Amino acid sequence: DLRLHLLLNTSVTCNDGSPAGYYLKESRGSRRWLLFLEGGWYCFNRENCDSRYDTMRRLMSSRDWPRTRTGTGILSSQPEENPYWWNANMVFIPYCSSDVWSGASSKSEKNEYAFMGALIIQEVVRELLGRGLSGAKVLLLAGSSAGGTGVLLNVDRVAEQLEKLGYPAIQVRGLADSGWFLDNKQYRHTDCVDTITCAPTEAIRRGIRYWNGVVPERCRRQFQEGEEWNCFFGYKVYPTLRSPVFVVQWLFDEAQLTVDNVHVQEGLRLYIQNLGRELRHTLKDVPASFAPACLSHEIIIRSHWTDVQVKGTSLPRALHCWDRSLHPLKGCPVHLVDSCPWPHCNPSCPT
Ligand SMILES: *[C@@H]1O[C@H](CO)[C@@H](O)[C@H](O)[C@H]1NC(C)=O
Ligand SMILES: O=c1[nH]nc([N+](=O)[O-])c(Cl)c1Cl
Repeated sequence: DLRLHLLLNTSVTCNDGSPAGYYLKESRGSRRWLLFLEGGWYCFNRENCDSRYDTMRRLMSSRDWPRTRTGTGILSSQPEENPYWWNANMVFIPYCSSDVWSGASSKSEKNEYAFMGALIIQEVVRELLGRGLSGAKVLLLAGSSAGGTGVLLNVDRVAEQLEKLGYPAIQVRGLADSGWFLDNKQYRHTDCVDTITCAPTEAIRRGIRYWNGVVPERCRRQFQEGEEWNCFFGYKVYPTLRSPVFVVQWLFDEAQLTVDNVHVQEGLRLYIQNLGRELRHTLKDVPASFAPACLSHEIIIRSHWTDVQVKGTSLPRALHCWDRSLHPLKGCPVHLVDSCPWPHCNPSCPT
């Protein structure tokens, strides 16, 4: 189990002003630290945030969080379940800011909600330094879904924070799972008139304004004012990053298909095949990646994350090979992208 710590700086809050926090399981003697960002979509105006507060309140508030959580998948401390980093110091950071981990805005007389995702990450890192992180050799910032996008948006800022605080020996790296999206044409189209009909580019453009969202500096300087939404798309922000980042992405991610309005005749067959080909293309120059040809919403904190393989290599193995590469390697690959063109053409896909 990982134990809850609410942030000592209570000005760093979830959406409703309750303190943010993190769950921690220390591993004495290990100098590896895994900080995992939870996912769970986002909200981008008062009305859709209000709805989320009614039925997804744990994603907007710490008031009902449990005292402990069980670490699973890459957060498991059992080598049987986590061949990669079972002995690491484990940190699960709940997603309670609804801002893809990008926000820097407090609740105030002008703001019904606080959007502090970027500040939550910084505050967790700061408070962990007093709990052993100061001795770390590697800090892996990992995350799934909106948390995977959050890794891309925040890994270089964590690296900069530690450098400025006087810890240049901690190697900051990113692991972005299921957060690599395409700003593509939908299979069926709707103008952004309400929440359902609004495509992610427009929802994110509105969200950045509502959240006071921040993006990595080099990407911000490329796209400039009004266009920072571009930095939420992996293939555009990744080339701007300095920290090593390993990208895990299903070629047919269920969230991508959902925003594309895909719920099989020739038109849809071609659409799906083109989506997989486009995703594969965006990963061509990503040297550390794992992209199986599966239709899935499954994530790296699931207990059976060890089962899927690309070209005969599992993700825990690929991550271990990545660790070795950061000290090509005979029999220890790090670039694993399926080439077959249809979901479940890989037999190891999740059932
Ligand atoms: C608390 O957090 C806020 C927002 O990030 C920051 O401005 C302030 O300096 C922090 N205070 C302390 C004592 O760390
Ligand atoms: O959490 C998410 N899930 N899906 C998407 N998508 O566009 O497919 C996005 Cl942008 C986010 Cl932030």
